[PDB]
Order: sequence, then structure tokens, then C-alpha cells
Amino acid sequence: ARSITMQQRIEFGDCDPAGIVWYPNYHRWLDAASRNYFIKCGLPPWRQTVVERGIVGTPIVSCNASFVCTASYDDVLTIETCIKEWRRKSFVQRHSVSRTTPGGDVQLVMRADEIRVFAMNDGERLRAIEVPADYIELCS
Amino acid sequence: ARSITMQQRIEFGDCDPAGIVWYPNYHRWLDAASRNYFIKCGLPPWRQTVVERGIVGTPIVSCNASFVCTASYDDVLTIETCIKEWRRKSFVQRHSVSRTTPGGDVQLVMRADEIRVFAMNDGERLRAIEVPADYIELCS
Amino acid sequence: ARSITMQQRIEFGDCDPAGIVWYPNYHRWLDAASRNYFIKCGLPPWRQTVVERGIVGTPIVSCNASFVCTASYDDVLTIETCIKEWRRKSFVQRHSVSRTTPGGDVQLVMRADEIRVFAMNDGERLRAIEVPADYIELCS
Amino acid sequence: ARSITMQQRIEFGDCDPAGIVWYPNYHRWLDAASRNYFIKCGLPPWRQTVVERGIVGTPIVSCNASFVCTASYDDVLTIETCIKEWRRKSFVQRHSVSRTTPGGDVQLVMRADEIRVFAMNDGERLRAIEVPADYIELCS
Ligand SMILES: CC(C)(COP(=O)(O)OP(=O)(O)OC[C@H]1O[C@@H](n2cnc3c(N)ncnc32)[C@H](O)[C@@H]1OP(=O)(O)O)[C@@H](O)C(=O)NCCC(=O)NCCSCc1ccc(O)cc1
Ligand SMILES: CC(C)(COP(=O)(O)OP(=O)(O)OC[C@H]1O[C@@H](n2cnc3c(N)ncnc32)[C@H](O)[C@@H]1OP(=O)(O)O)[C@@H](O)C(=O)NCCC(=O)NCCSCc1ccc(O)cc1
Ligand SMILES: CC(C)(COP(=O)(O)OP(=O)(O)OC[C@H]1O[C@@H](n2cnc3c(N)ncnc32)[C@H](O)[C@@H]1OP(=O)(O)O)[C@@H](O)C(=O)NCCC(=O)NCCSCc1ccc(O)cc1
Ligand SMILES: CC(C)(COP(=O)(O)OP(=O)(O)OC[C@H]1O[C@@H](n2cnc3c(N)ncnc32)[C@H](O)[C@@H]1OP(=O)(O)O)[C@@H](O)C(=O)NCCC(=O)NCCSCc1ccc(O)cc1
Repeated sequence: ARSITMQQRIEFGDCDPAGIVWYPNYHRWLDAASRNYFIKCGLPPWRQTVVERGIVGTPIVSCNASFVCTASYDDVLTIETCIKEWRRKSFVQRHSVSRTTPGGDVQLVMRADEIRVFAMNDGERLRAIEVPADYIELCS
Repeated sequence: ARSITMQQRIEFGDCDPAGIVWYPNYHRWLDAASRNYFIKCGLPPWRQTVVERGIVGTPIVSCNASFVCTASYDDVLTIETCIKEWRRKSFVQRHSVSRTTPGGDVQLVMRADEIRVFAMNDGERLRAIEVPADYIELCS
Repeated sequence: ARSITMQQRIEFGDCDPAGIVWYPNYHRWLDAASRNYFIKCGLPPWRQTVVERGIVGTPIVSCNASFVCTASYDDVLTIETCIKEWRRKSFVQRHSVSRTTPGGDVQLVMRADEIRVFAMNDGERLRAIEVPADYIELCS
Repeated sequence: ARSITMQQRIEFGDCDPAGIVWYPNYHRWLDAASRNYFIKCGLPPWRQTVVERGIVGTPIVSCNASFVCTASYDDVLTIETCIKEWRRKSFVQRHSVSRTTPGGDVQLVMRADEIRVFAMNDGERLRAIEVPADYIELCS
């Protein structure tokens, strides 16, 4: 579908003693790529959607990920994000992460399908909402 | 199978603007719970296994997670980890994360199945190895 | 002054390729130790103080830190926090971080003096407030 | 002195419940800016210096920081780093962090002076070394 791309440089601190990117760092980047996608497609930042419509963001409900090869500091990641499927109150966001060998080869580092929802905070309780029509059209 | 339990207190900084735990923090805890399991079952720390046998740790290759309810600063998480299945060069580590209502009810926060492998660093190249027999027996 | 102590276990992911704790992790722990101090001294969590009195927390305004020796995964940190001085709208929180050799020797890892303030969010603008008298008495 | 500039976009996950950047995130960026400076001045990555000369990186020994105004997700940071003073086995790296109002005004967010050293790992023991002459000339 409608795909957005973003780059992310791996820093020394993003790596573990094993010398490679420590996994939960991938989830930080995927979360940034997730929101970037929305931004880039025109939605306002949560700061604003929360004022205007109660939308605090798009919390994750499910994830399937696979880590194909390692990455390390200085490698520069290219992330590809698109919405793979709209559902009632959820949506599947797909991300492909790769890096580029100096051979100009594009190695797949990781991939992940995130199931998220648009949510509101009903006081202390988080609540999912019907995907907003406006949102679907924007991201379309 | 053989299950280990660990607690984790959520800090203010572990939360996002939405007031709840920011997801990639769960992966940090799951990674700590993963190693804790091994430690608690008797294996030496990677620092040592890398010297003795080249084993740098247990990198993740795949993950399936589901986020059932929200959690926030001050909540105290209880994580349950066990190895669900041994395979040839991989293993499935299962984690269940919950928190306790003051009603003494144990709410499930999240769950996740991690597919990991024992690996070595062959110079700059990460390589999986056959699950060590000794390891299986220890964790058994 | 009134001192609170807390322990913190270093995880593999808290370390960098150099094999030691990556510094910004110390600041996460100091921030947890900062709030823990307040909690432990009786104040309500920010979640509540923000409702009751607008107090969103105690943002940092200044810091002086020194890193005395290294620490790594599995080391267990003991943090000592106290308020070194109350000022008008600020306060100096001091932390001492150490670890224990197996010789039972208590090595100093790091130390840091944090200057923080009680703050409110006046809409999008963060604002410091006069240290609350009640707070001084509680922490005293 | 010789100054390098870098940009850093603040992500939603870099913020706390208070809606602003959680401080230890500044230290991650300063650490990236620190190494970026060296890279940009021509030194090889630690991965390589450790092979060639044992240099594992530039651990921090001391820091003085001041947080002038708040920053939040979507703000884009501009970091300015330079070496303020060479010493025997240490060096003072200075960073200035700012953001740009839409008025085109450049607000100072934070500043920090980091005292670091070039270090080697003598087995499990970290050791500082005399600033390498070559390094001084490169960064000069
Ligand atoms: C999100 C929430 C409140 C939704 O529960 P709910 O309001 O009762 O509504 P619901 O059960 O119908 O779920 C909404 C939709 O998501 C779908 N969904 C929910 N769980 C799953 C799952 N495990 N797998 C697939 N789809 C799912 C539901 O089927 C439903 O579907 P529909 O299209 O058929 O209508 C509940 O799942 C929850 O709290 N999960 C925990 C969320 C969380 O804490 N994730 C970790 C932090 S994410 C941080 C973050 C926040 C904002 C951002 O901008 C980015 C990151
Ligand atoms: C791990 C490595 C090198 C293995 O590739 P390989 O050496 O060619 O061997 P391999 O393909 O046979 O895989 C080994 C086993 O894992 C299984 N496996 C590998 N990928 C998957 C997958 N996507 N789903 C399920 N099982 C998988 C393989 O089937 C194989 O199975 P077997 O039992 O049937 O023999 C390759 O998958 C890789 O580099 N993945 C990237 C790993 C990574 O960077 N994860 C992110 C960082 S994790 C940080 C960390 C490090 C140490 C720790 O202690 C903790 C955290
Ligand atoms: C905090 C705030 C709004 C205060 O500015 P203000 O409202 O105009 O008031 P102010 O200038 O009088 O400062 C209040 C007091 O702090 C003292 N102070 C402020 N800056 C400094 C400094 N650099 N060195 C020493 N003391 C300082 C001031 O002198 C003043 O003192 P006083 O006792 O003599 O009355 C302004 O400094 C600021 O925004 N700094 C940025 C704060 C920030 O973003 N830090 C990074 C994130 S911390 C995340 C966090 C949040 C909540 C938590 O529970 C924990 C962590
Ligand atoms: C770094 C090390 C081993 C140096 O101790 P040492 O080998 O006995 O040598 P030393 O005492 O002469 O210190 C070397 C120079 O730094 C200066 N220095 C050391 N401590 C301080 C301090 N508190 N304030 C100012 N300068 C200092 C020393 O005076 C000395 O100066 P010199 O120019 O007059 O000769 C010891 O301070 C230490 O382990 N500190 C802990 C370091 C640490 O764990 N920081 C947290 C993690 S940083 C992670 C990181 C790693 C690599 C990177 O690329 C980036 C981040």
C-alpha cells in the first residue's frame, strides 16, 4: 500500500556487549517509523489530536517480528512502513528494515507487522476507537 | 516447563506522553527475563561463556507478542518465563507478564514468545549453534 | 540529610560494545532514585499530585556527575539519595552509586548532584514552583 | 574550537508522562554527538581502533549539564560539539543543544561539558590513555 521510508543511524549506545544492535532498539525505531508514517501522510501530531479529538496516539496490541541479520553502530537503516490492512478498530502496520552493503546490496535486517489501534484515554482507561474515516483517506 | 519468575517496577521514565509504559520497554524487560532464566537455571554469564565456549549470548530471531492491557509507573510487573520448546539450533522462550490489581487480581499485561538461538561471533559474523546439551539439561 | 537507598541490577542490554554500563543508563537509574526518594518519604505519585495540585513532577535543571569506576551486567548497584539543600524554587538532590566487590568492599561507581524543581505544566509551558512546605517537612 | 553540528529529531517515545523529553535521552544524544564529532573529524570507528590500537572508545569521567528549556516530540534538535580543552589523559568536550522556534529563533535547550578519556580495556579493567597526538591533530 502507501509506503513511507525513513532512515535511522545506529549509534554505539544502541549496541550490546555482543557488538550488535540490542533488539528493543529496533522497537524504538519501528515506533518512530509508525508515527512518522502518519505524520508524513498528513495527520496532526498526537499533542493536537488529543485536544481536538481525544486521540492520544496508536498503541500497539500485537506484533510479529523476525530478525534476519545483525546490524551495528554506524550502519544506517532504511525503514519501509505501510498499512497492510484496515480493520474495524485496528490496523496492521508493516515495516521492513534493511541496510545497504557497500556492494550496494540491500540486506534485510528485520521485518515486523504491528497491529495497532487509534486510542483515547478515558481517564485512567485506554480505549480503542473505530479507525477514523478521515485517517484512512489521508493514509490511503 | 521449567519456569522462572521476576519482578520489575515500572518507572516514570518508562512511560510515554500517553501515560503508559512505552512498548519497547517491555522488550528490555523480556530480554532481562530471558537471561535471568538462564542465570537462575545455572548457566554462567555470557562474559564467561564467551571465554570458555564462544557463546556470546542468545540473540533473538523471531517474536510474537500481544499487549493485553496497559501498565504505568509504580505498577510492579511479574514476569514468568519458561522454555516452551527446544529445537535444533533454536528455542522458544515464552513470557507472561502480569500485574496485580489491589483486589489481588492478577491482570495479564502482555505475553510474548521469543525464538532465540545460542550464538557465537565468528569475527564480525554472528553464528547460531546447536543448543548445548548441557544447557538443555540445566534448564530442564 | 534524610537518605533513601535503592538497588538496581545491571542488565546485559544496559551495557555498550565496550562491555560496560552505557552512561545514559545511570541517568535513568538516578531519575528512578530521585522519585523513589520522594515516594519513600511519603509524597503521592505525580499522577495524583498533578490532579490535586498541578505538580507534574520534579524536572531536572542542572547536574554534576562524576564516573569513578566501571560497572557491568550482573553487578548490582546500590544508590543512596538525599536532599542536600533546599533553595527557593529548587533543590539539590545528591546521589551516590556504588557496587560491592565480593571482598565485601564497597566501591564507588558514580556520584551526582542533581538540581531539580517542582513543576507545573501551564498548558504547553513548564513552570517551577516554590518548594512546597509540606514536601520539605515530609522529606525532612 | 573545531565544532561539529548534528541534528536529532525527538520522538514520542523519548518523552515522559510530563510530555517533554525525558532527560537521560539528552545523554544518549550527547553521546552520539560526541562520537559523531570524532568520526566527522576523521578517526576510525572504535570497532577498528580497538583492533589497531586497543582504543575501545572515549568513556565519560565527568559531566556538568544544565537544562535551560523543555523540548518535545517533533522538535528537532541541533547539537553543537567541540573540544574545549585537551589535557593529559582527558579532554573536555562541550555541547550546546538548541531548537528553533518557528520565529526562526534559536532557543537554547541544554548545554553540557563532558570530560572523557581515550580508553583501553586491559582485560576486564578499563584504562585511560594519553590523548593520542594523531587524534589531537585530526580534531584540531
Ligand atoms: C488498546 C486497548 C485499550 C484496546 O482494547 P479495547 O478498547 O477494549 O478494544 P478492542 O478489544 O476491540 O480492540 C480494538 C481492536 O484491536 C484489535 N486487537 C486488539 N488486540 C489484538 C491482538 N492481540 N491481535 C490483533 N488485533 C488485536 C481488536 O480485535 C479490535 O478489533 P476490531 O478491528 O476487530 O474491532 C487494549 O488492547 C490495550 O490496552 N492493550 C494494551 C496497549 C498497550 O499498552 N501497548 C503497549 C504500549 S504502546 C505505546 C504507544 C502509545 C501511543 C503511540 O502513539 C505509540 C506507542
Ligand atoms: C542468529 C543468526 C546469526 C542465525 O543465523 P544462522 O547462523 O545462519 O543459523 P540458522 O539459520 O540455522 O538459525 C538457527 C536456528 O534458529 C531458527 N530461526 C532462525 N530464524 C528464525 C525465525 N525467523 N523464526 C524461527 N526460528 C528461526 C532457525 O530455523 C534455526 O533452526 P533450527 O533449530 O531448525 O536449526 C541470524 O538469524 C541472525 O543474525 N539474526 C539476527 C539476530 C539479531 O540481530 N537479533 C537482534 C539483536 S538480539 C540482542 C541480544 C544478543 C544477545 C543476548 O544475550 C540477548 C540479546
Ligand atoms: C524548569 C523550568 C521551567 C524552570 O524555569 P522557571 O519556571 O522560569 O523558574 P526559575 O528560573 O526560577 O527556576 C526555578 C529554580 O531552579 C533554579 N535553577 C534553574 N536553573 C538552574 C540551573 N541551571 N542551576 C541551578 N539551579 C537552577 C532556579 O535558580 C530557581 O531558583 P530559586 O530557588 O533561586 O528560586 C526551566 O528551567 C526549564 O524548563 N528547564 C528545562 C527542564 C527540562 O526539560 N529538563 C529535562 C527533562 S526532566 C524530565 C523529568 C520530568 C519530571 C520528573 O518527575 C523527572 C524527570
Ligand atoms: C576511565 C578510567 C578507567 C580512567 O581511570 P585511570 O585509567 O586510572 O586514569 P586517570 O585517573 O588518570 O584518568 C585519566 C584522565 O581523566 C581525568 N579524569 C578522570 N576522572 C575525572 C573527573 N572526575 N573529572 C575530571 N577529569 C577526570 C583524570 O584526571 C586523568 O587526567 P589527566 O589528563 O590529568 O592525566 C576511570 O575513570 C573509570 O573507569 N571511570 C568510569 C568510566 C565509566 O564507566 N563511565 C560510564 C560509561 S561511558 C560509556 C562509553 C564508552 C565508550 C564510548 O565511546 C562512549 C561511552
